[PDB]
Amino acid sequence: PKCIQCGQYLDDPDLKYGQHPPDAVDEPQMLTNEKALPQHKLTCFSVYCKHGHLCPIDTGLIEKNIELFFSGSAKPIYDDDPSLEGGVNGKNLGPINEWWITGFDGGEKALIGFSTSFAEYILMDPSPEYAPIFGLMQEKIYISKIVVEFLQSNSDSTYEDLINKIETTVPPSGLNLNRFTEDSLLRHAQFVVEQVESYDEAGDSDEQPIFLTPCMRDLIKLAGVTLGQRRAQARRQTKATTTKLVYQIFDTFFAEQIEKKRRRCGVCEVCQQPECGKCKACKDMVKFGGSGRSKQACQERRCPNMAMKEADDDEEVDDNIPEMPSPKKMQGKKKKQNKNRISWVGEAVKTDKKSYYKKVCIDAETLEVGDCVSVIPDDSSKPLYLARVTALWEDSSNGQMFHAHWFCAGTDTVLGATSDPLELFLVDECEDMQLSYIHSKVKVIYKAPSENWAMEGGMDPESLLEGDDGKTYFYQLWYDQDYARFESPPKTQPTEDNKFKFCVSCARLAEMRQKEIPRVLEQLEDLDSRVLYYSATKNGILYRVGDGVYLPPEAFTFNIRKEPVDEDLYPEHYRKYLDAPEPYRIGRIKEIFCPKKSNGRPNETDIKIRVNKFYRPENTHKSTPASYHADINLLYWSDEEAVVDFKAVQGRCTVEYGEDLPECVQVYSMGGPNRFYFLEAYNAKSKSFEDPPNHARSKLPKLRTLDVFSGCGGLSEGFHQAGISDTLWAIEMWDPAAQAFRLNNPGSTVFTEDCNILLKLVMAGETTNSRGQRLPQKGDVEMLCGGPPCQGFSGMNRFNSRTYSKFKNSLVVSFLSYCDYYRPRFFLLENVRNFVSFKRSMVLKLTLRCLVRMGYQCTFGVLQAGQYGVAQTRRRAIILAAAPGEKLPLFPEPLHVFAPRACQLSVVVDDKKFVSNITRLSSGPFRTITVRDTMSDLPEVRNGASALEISYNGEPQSWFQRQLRGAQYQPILRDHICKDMSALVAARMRHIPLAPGSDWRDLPNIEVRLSDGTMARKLRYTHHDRKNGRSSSGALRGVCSCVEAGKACDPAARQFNTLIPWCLPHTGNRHNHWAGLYGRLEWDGFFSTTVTNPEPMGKQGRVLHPEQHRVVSVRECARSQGFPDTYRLFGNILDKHRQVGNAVPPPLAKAIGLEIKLCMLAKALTRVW
Ligand SMILES: Nc1ncnc2c1ncn2[C@@H]1O[C@H](CSCC[C@H](N)C(=O)O)[C@@H](O)[C@H]1O
Ligand SMILES: [Zn+2]
Ligand SMILES: [Zn+2]
Ligand SMILES: [Zn+2]
Ligand SMILES: [Zn+2]
Ligand SMILES: [Zn+2]
Repeated sequence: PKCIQCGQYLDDPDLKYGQHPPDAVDEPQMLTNEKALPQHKLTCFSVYCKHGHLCPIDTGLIEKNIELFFSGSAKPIYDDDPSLEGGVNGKNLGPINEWWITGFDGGEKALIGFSTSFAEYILMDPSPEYAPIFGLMQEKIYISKIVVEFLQSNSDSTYEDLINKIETTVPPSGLNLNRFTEDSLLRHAQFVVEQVESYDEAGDSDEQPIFLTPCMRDLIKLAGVTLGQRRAQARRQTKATTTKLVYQIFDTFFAEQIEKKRRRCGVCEVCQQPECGKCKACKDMVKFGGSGRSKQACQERRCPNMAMKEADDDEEVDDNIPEMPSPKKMQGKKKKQNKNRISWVGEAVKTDKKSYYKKVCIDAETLEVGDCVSVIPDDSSKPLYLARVTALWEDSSNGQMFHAHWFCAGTDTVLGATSDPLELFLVDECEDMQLSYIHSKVKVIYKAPSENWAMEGGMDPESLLEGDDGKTYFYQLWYDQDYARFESPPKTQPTEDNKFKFCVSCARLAEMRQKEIPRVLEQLEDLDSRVLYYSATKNGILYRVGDGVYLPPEAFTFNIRKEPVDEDLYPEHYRKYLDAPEPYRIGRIKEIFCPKKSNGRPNETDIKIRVNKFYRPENTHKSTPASYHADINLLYWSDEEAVVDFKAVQGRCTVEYGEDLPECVQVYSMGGPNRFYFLEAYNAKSKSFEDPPNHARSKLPKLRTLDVFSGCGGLSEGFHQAGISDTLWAIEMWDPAAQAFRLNNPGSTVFTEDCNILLKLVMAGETTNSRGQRLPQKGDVEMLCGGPPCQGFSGMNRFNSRTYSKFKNSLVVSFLSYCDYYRPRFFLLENVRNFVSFKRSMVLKLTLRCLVRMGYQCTFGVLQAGQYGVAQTRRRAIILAAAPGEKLPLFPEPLHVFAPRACQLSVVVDDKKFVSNITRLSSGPFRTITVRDTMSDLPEVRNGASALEISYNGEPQSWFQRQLRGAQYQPILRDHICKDMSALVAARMRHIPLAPGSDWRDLPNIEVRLSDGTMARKLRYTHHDRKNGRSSSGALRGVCSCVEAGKACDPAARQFNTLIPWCLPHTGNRHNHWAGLYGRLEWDGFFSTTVTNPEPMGKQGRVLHPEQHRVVSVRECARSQGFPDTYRLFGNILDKHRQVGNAVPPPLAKAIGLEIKLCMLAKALTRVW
């Protein structure tokens, strides 16, 4: 039941009609007014339709040609008194043609003007009847103005950034509101976005339009905003500091790579407008009257709907193709060449199949062992093959032979076309081949690092350019195509017996094949059916009888519909319609044996293991809840036994009876990896515990580290816990983060500056900044680490001219210059997972290329945070790099078991699948850290908690909490504070049930008094949705007119300040029913991502507390990041929330740091000959 004129509903919610004294209608402009078009003022005004409903003038009625009329008292134009005293009462004025904003007073009420066919009217004060309608329009205009000005200040701001801006914006006195809310924005989303759109349409360019800002795109999706229409209201109207080498790399890539589906919706008004003819695009058209070269669409015709989809495609990884099998050995046939004569030189160096090794041979050229040759493949896409002659011999069965150690072309590596076309890489591929297949002799230069490589940073590459090159092939690094690892060549030296035969590739492939074969070592005892053994080796690990052993969870087993829903009360409940594997089985080796075959000899092709089962607390009849308090390190002895294949073993661990230990369990557990302990045995049949049987008994200096983009220091904290690092310098432009870093690092020098500033000063010769802080110089920095934000270069679509310039001077380039200048021993670049996929993987490739050019060993990999002791699903791209003379670290094996869908660590670059050294595929020794492990001990607080220092009011309840609280006597609970969500949002949280899986779809449709004094009225369902149907009671489920086929959204169907957010059923069908929004965290679950600013309808996943009616606290977020409770944060609550969220979790950083410690130990304790 709506009006035929205005779209308003005749019955309800709060309609209103007009009231006149009454007096005259338009054309009586004679009383005082008579004295291009005339202009007057109009106070105590009211707008209405032909049926007399008070209508807003900003919902498109006028432009749909529905005649809106108005009344009020007219005044002389020079009058400033709004008081009626004073004026001539008019009626049925209009209909309204244009309406526009004449400006703002002070302030800041917008001053609107009308225009009839007769005169123009500048409005003053509205009639008491029309006051609320005019107040909303007043609210629309101001909010839209704030948004536009906000989006101009930053093109990267997210949805939660936008809300914060709105909430901190003081509403003008004209409106009797004392605060704006998220609801205020969603209320006027359509109008605001239209203003946002019209900002761009006026000012045409090539840069991204202001409405494609992330926060706007989410708003257009959350609220159901229709894009592409109207713009009438107007009345006219960070650059990288680089070294020469780094600059040259990205500059040359530009010059050599500069030049270059979806279509317009065709339905939006932008698409239905003719080509203007005033823009550069239309001026460059053959049809009157340009060249027609640009072929760009009309500047006033770019479809915003098409723009959104292109923005969506740009954020997508296209794609994670299933298989994508494993990279094949670079294989096929070669061309037998037709050389004239092949003769040996000198005579046989060695004699052995009667193989006679020679030293030199003639092909009209001369070849020695160590020379390099070219070989022609019979060719598919194949280029020339290059190899090093490692041996020359004449077989008495085969012909004249040589062994070829293959080089790999740079373009065939992960580097791709970014590689120097003449750079080669050593490779684990070699082959016996006949001399007849040699095409030619070839010169390959080994470009070793100079002996002062550590000091050549920043130098003009023209100075080191000498002499006369590059004209031929060269190499400097070994390459592993499975792991994309660039490493220094093996320094392995041949015996005097090996000299003219030695092949490093053959040697490495030999050691590889030996370790991968499970082999029995020492025999122990001989029995009739089997032979016992003392030891055995597998994957380079020595297993002896009595050792602890990892086994897959399937190695052995232990001895062990609601009532119906009131769909009127819960009208959105109908929209509600793999796990982490078990941690390793742990056993102690009782026997190593092989069955004897028919002949009586032991069969050592299958090695067996008799093992004593160990019970985790979860394996006990007590089941899962036993793990809640138990150490993650704890086991129970058992007298149960099992026989497994030695093939099944996954590694060796230490399982020690706790009492026998020479030290504390805490010290023991913290002493090294794979350390378990037990105190009691467990009897399954009696389901009880008892003392175990007595046959169950038995240095480096820290690296001086510079942390760029340090933040509050999550990454540095982890490295410090690893014992490998002392962060003496930190660079952080954002003051609160830098301040927090100082608090946790008293001995560090923190520069609250832009990273581009410092390096420029150091490269200028300065020793201190203006504040007098001693700058780090060459030799000081031993390790460089940093996690630069990706906002400058974070698209998946390929580079273009404009977008590359932004990357050309990005912080990645800045950070690489720090690495080039200081030349640290180790280098780590942390970033988001998609860093590896940005710009069709060009950001990664250019980063690796830059490191290789500098002479660094390097690799990359993706790590899941949850696999290292944290209740959170977040992946990170990690680029590792090591100086020449160092060992390139491996990526740490997962310590904790975790859901496999969150453990997709593989990487696709140019249709080449890349993988890290990680062998534990979602498997592991320790159980998953849950939300319960994370925060179950923290005392109850409320929405808007602000008490910075409180008491824990209890003892730690989990291993996780025990470790993070520390060993303090009476510790203070810091920053257990949370955001003061608005009245409406607070009421919504209170009505989200505690049952796991609960979200907004569980909200009741009821009237409740909000804490701001207002009433949240029930959501009214107004239309029938044939995609969802009616409820079982026969009620409508549609909420807008856009739910029917081909219908536009209906204004006045909009509802706000409701418990169930109107915008969620409005756009639910297009976005998986917004599953997760207003969702609670599960005790058994995890954080969906790094929370930086917790919003229920935000983009950071579920952020409601599992039980308490509030959003998660800063401490709780810090707990999810594995921060020690004693770690200090700085600033206001949002400053602290962002600090924690931006941080690399210390448990992850520590795991990485430990792999680095190994390399430090290797270089210090291992020497080569
Ligand atoms: N141009 C610039 N110079 C120095 N720091 C910058 C910068 N631009 C951004 N940053 C800072 O770099 C940080 C990246 S997030 C910090 C990383 C995280 N705290 C960790 O533990 O590793 C942000 O806090 C940001 O303030
Ligand atoms: Zn009407
Ligand atoms: Zn369109
Ligand atoms: Zn045009
Ligand atoms: Zn070989
Ligand atoms: Zn709609």
